[PDB]
Amino acid sequence: GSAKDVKFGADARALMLQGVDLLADAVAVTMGPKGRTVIIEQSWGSPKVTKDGVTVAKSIDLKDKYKNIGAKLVQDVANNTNEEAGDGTTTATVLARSIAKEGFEKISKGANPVEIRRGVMLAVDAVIAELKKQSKPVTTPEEIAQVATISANGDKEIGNIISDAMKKVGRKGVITVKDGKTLNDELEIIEGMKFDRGYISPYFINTSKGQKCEFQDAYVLLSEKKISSIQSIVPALEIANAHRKPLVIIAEDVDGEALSTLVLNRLKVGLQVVAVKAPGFGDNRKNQLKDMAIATGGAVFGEEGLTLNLEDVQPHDLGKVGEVIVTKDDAMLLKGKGDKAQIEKRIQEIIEQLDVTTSEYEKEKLNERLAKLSDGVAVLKVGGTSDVEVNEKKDRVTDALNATRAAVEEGIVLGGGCALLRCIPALDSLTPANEDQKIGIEIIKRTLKIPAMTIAKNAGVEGSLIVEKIMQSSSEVGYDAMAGDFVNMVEKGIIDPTKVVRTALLDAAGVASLLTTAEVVVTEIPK
Amino acid sequence: GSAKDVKFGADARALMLQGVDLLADAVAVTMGPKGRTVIIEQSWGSPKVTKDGVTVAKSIDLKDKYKNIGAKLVQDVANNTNEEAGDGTTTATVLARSIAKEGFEKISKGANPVEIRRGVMLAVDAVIAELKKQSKPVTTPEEIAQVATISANGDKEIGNIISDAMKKVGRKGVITVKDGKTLNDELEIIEGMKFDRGYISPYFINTSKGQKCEFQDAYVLLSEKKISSIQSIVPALEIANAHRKPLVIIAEDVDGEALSTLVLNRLKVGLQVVAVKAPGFGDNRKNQLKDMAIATGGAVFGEEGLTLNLEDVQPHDLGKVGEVIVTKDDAMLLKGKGDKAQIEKRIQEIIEQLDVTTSEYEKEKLNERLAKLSDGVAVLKVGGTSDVEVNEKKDRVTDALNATRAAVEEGIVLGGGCALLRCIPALDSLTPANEDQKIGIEIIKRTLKIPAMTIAKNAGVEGSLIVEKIMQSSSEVGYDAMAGDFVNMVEKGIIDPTKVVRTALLDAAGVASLLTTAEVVVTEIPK
Amino acid sequence: MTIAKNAGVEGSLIVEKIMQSSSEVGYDAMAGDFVNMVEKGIIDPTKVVRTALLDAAGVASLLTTAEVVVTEIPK
Ligand SMILES: Nc1ncnc2c1ncn2[C@@H]1O[C@H](COP(=O)(O)OP(=O)(O)OP(=O)(O)O)[C@@H](O)[C@H]1O
Ligand SMILES: Nc1ncnc2c1ncn2[C@@H]1O[C@H](COP(=O)(O)OP(=O)(O)OP(=O)(O)O)[C@@H](O)[C@H]1O
Ligand SMILES: [K+]
Ligand SMILES: [K+]
Ligand SMILES: [Mg+2]
Ligand SMILES: [Mg+2]
Repeated sequence: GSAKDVKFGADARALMLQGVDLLADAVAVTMGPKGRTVIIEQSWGSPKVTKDGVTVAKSIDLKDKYKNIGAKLVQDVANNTNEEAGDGTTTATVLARSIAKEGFEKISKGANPVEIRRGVMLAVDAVIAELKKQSKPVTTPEEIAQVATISANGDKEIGNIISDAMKKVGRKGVITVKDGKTLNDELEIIEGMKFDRGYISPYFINTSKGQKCEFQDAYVLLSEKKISSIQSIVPALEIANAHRKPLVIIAEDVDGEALSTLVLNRLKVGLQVVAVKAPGFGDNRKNQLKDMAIATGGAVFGEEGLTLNLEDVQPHDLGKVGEVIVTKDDAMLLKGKGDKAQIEKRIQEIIEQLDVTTSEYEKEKLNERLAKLSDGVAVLKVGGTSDVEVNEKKDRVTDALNATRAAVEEGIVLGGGCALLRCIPALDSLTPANEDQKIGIEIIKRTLKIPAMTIAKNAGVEGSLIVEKIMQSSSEVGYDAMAGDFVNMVEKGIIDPTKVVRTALLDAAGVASLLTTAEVVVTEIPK
Repeated sequence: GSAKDVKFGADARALMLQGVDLLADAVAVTMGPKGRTVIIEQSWGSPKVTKDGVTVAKSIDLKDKYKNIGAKLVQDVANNTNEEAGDGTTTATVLARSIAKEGFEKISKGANPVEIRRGVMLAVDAVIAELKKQSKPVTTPEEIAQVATISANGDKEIGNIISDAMKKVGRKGVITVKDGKTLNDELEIIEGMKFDRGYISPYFINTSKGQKCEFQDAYVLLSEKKISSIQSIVPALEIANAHRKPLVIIAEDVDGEALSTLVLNRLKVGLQVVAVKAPGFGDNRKNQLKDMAIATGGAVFGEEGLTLNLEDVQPHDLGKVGEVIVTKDDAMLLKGKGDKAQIEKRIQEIIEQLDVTTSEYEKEKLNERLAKLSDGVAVLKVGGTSDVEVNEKKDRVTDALNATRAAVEEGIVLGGGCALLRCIPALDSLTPANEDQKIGIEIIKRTLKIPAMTIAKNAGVEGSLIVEKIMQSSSEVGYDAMAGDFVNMVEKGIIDPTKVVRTALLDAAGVASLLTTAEVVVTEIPK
Repeated sequence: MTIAKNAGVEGSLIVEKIMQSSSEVGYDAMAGDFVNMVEKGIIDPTKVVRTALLDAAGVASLLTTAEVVVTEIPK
């Protein structure tokens, strides 16, 4: 209903291209090992310093609405590349700018831009097939460290710590990046089963040094219900006292009367016992209690289906652990004595539940729970001096984690834009259906040299000469922009994940070739 | 109430024609196989790229209120054409602009524009009769694929997938378009009775690979009331246990004591049973449960009228399914053992209820029930790399389904604007009553060349020469604007639904010939 | 580079191939081919080339010594 302004043809296309060019010019200065950073003003507090392409793209919106349409479309390109790959957003931005520019240049009266877009998509399918032919799988941890080093802007300590994390918790294990309070990066490996619920009352401490509850070879009592009565807690304590064995009660809550009994027996006679709340929220509580029961070889009490009561407790429905550590804010069970076969069947149940979930929230819960059963999790604390430096480093650590996961998934290709340069002869063998598809294939052929050219231009050299020498060279040779030398790139560890490259190219090509079919732009009149 | 500006005669008509011309110029760039796209800025997020004429029309409003009146009238033309036919909105827009322009040019002191409008409508009736004479019914699935391909801007894959859907679920079956998460379009055929209610308890899972409940040759217990007591659930379980047969309960809800009994008997002794909530939200829920009762051969318990009781359940009161899958979010019943004549009677009851339906929302529910009872539904998932591409493609897929349904309903004619071109000799034989009616007939006669001329102009050639060559050629010969050649259009599959053509012409003609009768325009003074 | 740029090709690649070529080989920008320039008659007067270089170098290298610019305030 609002009044609109309608622009036609080449003027509207040039305004949208101005928006695309401004955003991609801001993004392109961050590409490669000699890329620079972008400072983005925040409404609150300190500005943000970043080398991340989608972060730069998302922070830019233009007053002119025709320019802002092109800026929003390349924002979509960078966001989609970040969503499905976690890396390569700058490459996708510069590819999208190249395709938009070449498509806008090739529009005349006789051109059919929809068929040009068909030719563009056919060329991208050919390039993706050639990239999959060129890809090789990751086999060594050295390749892992090289991928993580390249994706972290040449930082070898980040690559080494990510490779160590994947050596310790597995290549598909749970790795989590968070803030460090020190100057240096730290890797913490959380083994066993550790959850973020501490002890319930501050009267179960037997070790002064950490103000912590310390037991070894202890019974574990699992409860899906709150333990508030005498009759629901006394027989388990009788079993624990008749065996001279410590007891760890993991329940929904132990409050009031059972808590009073526990603290009275702990303080007066010296009964070894501790009470921890049940981690989780809702069905995750029941799932994690069940998993602790399989891992310790115990049984969950007070449940919906089997309905085991806390009055008839046996010595065989209490789990056994080799060590338990309880602190103020967390607890951890170590060396659970559960049946190993039941642990493997529960793990397979977790994997088959992963295979049918797609909400990306309970998927992370299932990954957490699988990691707790199998090998533990890894936490990378990112060190630094200030919050701005820590955040800038965490962007690259997240990029390197995502790229390493991608390289474990789909393999590796040559870095430095060389993998798209070696796909040009695949395009040279295509037979286009008509002239418009030939135009589209040639657009993609010219666009394939753009990442290597941008990396070389950011290094202060003539990018066209670098790309020409790479093309004239043997297939293993490419430009090391950091060293400024033509090297064997696999031997020097300058490699990229295949999935990142194909994702960036496909995401750029679809949106940019849709944009180049436009003839009329309708905007709202700014009030 | 507010202050008004009043304009008279030719100046007001010129301003209204400026509004009409602006909207039609924006819409007309999208017409034909060489049409281009329009980018519409959205208030939120990404802009919308479209080739749909009514979408372009509805997005344009003008600050000048005199121009905005003409813009809203051609918006009405496009919206009415989309509501009746679902396609041909660009054709309707350009026809309306042509009629408005010719009628505005033919207004003098002695002219009677109301009688000119009467001549216009008489000419349109003659053209519609000639179109119905020229129409031929659709007999082959090849014609289905050709219609869907033409309506989807030459996309042969969309035509093939729509033809496959109409092969599998019928030409009058239920076909729904939704988003795909992949690159490519997918066709999913849902057969039998599948509804979006999963299991009530996770403990019913007996197949871990899909985390789902799988049963073969199972009893079905259907209740219109909630099952919550022991006595309402025990006898059916006793019948299921005595017959050595799985039980599937479909109820309003299963909670409380009955759910506890179900999960206890499932976990302890391994009783084959599963409980599912009933689909629907009222009378539709009762109708769907009744439909499942006829489909499986069972009876609905706890209904309002017959009032069957869950205490006295007979084995013949339970339906029989050959197979059933219950997942987390859906359930599906396969090979029900209901009486075929009862299923037929229910089907005719549903068809006659459709015949007496006047809401178009209950029509969807009745068609869904008919599809679940007879042939199943088809889901077209539209693929793409981004939301803007997916939305642009879904516009064309929806257009192709609407055009294919229209072609099934009322037949086909020559595409490319040639069907209206061949109706000119029908206008050449009319005898007008007076000079004003002769003017109106001649307006329609000039207007009948506009769609072919616009299609040829978008292809970059001289439209008038193309139209003259078509009119001088044989009746089967038209212009392939994609190939740029004069061809046999039926043989080349360039065809249109007759309903779309006549709807576009009638909807354009009524509004534009009403608009050309205006002498005074009253607008509000802009505040 | 400027002659190659005006011909619609990439000037740096052209200059690189000329510098990698034999001393008689240069780029016919009208035909878009690497040719023998004396045989094809693409030749220049020596005086014109040296005059253009000297007259550009003197003024431009004097201009690049400037720290302060004084202009009149526009009325
Ligand atoms: N020493 C190097 N020599 C040549 N190319 C290199 C070198 N180090 C990294 N590269 C290349 O630089 C690219 C990485 O650039 P950068 O990380 O700045 O952008 P991106 O991955 O496209 O985007 P973003 O990280 O912002 O999401 C990859 O193609 C990588 O192979
Ligand atoms: N190859 C072709 N040669 C000639 N005419 C063609 C060809 N393909 C399609 N057409 C014609 O183009 C017209 C379809 O144009 P288009 O779908 O852009 O507009 P529309 O149906 O009027 O409106 P909308 O789809 O926006 O609601 C039909 O008349 C169809 O017969
Ligand atoms: K970057
Ligand atoms: K159209
Ligand atoms: Mg990167
Ligand atoms: Mg159409």
